[PDB]
Amino acid sequence: TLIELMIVVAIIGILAAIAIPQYQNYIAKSQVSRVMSETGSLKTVIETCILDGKTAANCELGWTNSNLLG
Amino acid sequence: TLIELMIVVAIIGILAAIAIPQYQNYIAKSQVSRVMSETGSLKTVIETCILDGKTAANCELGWTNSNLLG
Repeated sequence: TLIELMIVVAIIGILAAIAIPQYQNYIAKSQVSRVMSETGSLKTVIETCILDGKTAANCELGWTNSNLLG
Repeated sequence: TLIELMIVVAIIGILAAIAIPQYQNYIAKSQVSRVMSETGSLKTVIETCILDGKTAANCELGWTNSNLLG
């Protein structure tokens, strides 16, 4: 019947009109958190370089190129 | 039996004069709904591109041609 097909169309329209809960807030936050860890891994290597008096030029870091530029 | 034939003719004329309930409102609506689905399926791609930082050229669409240009 036509009414059944129109009900199916209405259900399709209802499902297509779902609300996306602004996922940008999540992923970006996670990315920031990741950077917070990575820069944190550079604490001790800097701190010891501060304590022993080693200069900036010869204070080597174990830093690796991160996927995020941060 | 001429009156019977004239009654038959009157019934034929009555049946032929049925009112068509403007079906154009249905089909088009359904078509629009279908587009509302298909383009919607692209959203989950574009966001994943935007949150990734990829450019327009690097964003790969899993789009297939639709018999409706929309």
